[PDB]
Amino acid sequence: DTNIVTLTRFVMEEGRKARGTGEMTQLLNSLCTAVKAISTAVRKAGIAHLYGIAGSTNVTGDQVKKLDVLSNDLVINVLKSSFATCVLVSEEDKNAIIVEPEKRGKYVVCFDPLDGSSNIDCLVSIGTIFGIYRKNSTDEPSEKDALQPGRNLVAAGYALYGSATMLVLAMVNGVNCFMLDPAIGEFILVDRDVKIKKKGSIYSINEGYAKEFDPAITEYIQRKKFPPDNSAPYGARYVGSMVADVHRTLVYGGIFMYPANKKSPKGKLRLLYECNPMAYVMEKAGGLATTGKEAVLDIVPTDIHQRAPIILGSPEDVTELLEIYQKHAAK
Ligand SMILES: O=P(O)(O)OC[C@H]1O[C@](O)(CO)[C@@H](O)[C@@H]1O
Ligand SMILES: [Mg+2]
Ligand SMILES: [Mg+2]
Ligand SMILES: [Tl+]
Ligand SMILES: [Tl+]
Ligand SMILES: [Tl+]
Ligand SMILES: [Tl+]
Repeated sequence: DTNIVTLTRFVMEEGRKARGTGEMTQLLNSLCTAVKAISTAVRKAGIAHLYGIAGSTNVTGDQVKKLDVLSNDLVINVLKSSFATCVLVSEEDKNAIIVEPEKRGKYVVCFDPLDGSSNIDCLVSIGTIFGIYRKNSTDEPSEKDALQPGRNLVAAGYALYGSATMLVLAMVNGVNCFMLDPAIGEFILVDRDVKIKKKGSIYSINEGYAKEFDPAITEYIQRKKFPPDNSAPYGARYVGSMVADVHRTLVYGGIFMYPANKKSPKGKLRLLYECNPMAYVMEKAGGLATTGKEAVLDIVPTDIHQRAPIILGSPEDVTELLEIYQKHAAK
């Protein structure tokens, strides 16, 4: 009651014995501020007329919504002001953003300011995704500082604007969930050291793409619906917002899939600010995250807006699908 374990307190105490300049706390405190401001706009978006498009398109091809602009501006401004960052990569910006010398700190942040664009207008859960790297280079900060493999992440996670607003944060020792208290505008710890189940009973994929799926995905799905051992078939869930489907995978277990297909060699989701952050969360929770052929966190990106296939969740479910890919593997 009068001893609130806030996100700030947790990350300060975490980074205590480990020493540190304390800019990670600065960064996350700043991010939390933009997340609250996004949550409040979202929760009254119809009244504030924030539905509808902005009138523009993303890089490879994406219709930019009003809340994309708002959330993008908020995240960039708070990150800059935090004095903790030097390079920013956003889904909404064609090029990396370089922070001004005076406000530069040591971190590189890749983010999706608003994830779940197709679900905005129907009031389904949407979110914010981020991954944070330490700049390694010694030269002037540049776009290349963002082109690190996922395994180099120091922290990653997401905000979920669902039935409640939740900040899920993964760092080297594990995953923790903080719920926004709307009364005092603080993220409070509600789930400690989260670990995903070894095996789940939900599969999550858009079967609208059945016609384009590779034979391994096709086989796996058939197996969920017609188990060979007479076990009960898996239930299906696909909210359509990566943050919502991945969060459910984390807390209920199971598998989430956005694979490569006949029209999309690399899938749809973006490696730097969608796939890597979630793969990292999953791995810190004891889960797996693969493209079907390689670990997502091991990919070395060459494009900040690069796409990747992703299959993640409970280790025994992801493994079962890898076995099918392996079985189908060819010259
Ligand atoms: O409509 P589709 O192709 O299933 O795409 C849904 C995916 O697209 C995204 O909106 C990309 O931002 C994800 O949040 C989501 O998982
Ligand atoms: Mg977005
Ligand atoms: Mg997204
Ligand atoms: Tl977008
Ligand atoms: Tl969006
Ligand atoms: Tl995407
Ligand atoms: Tl995207």
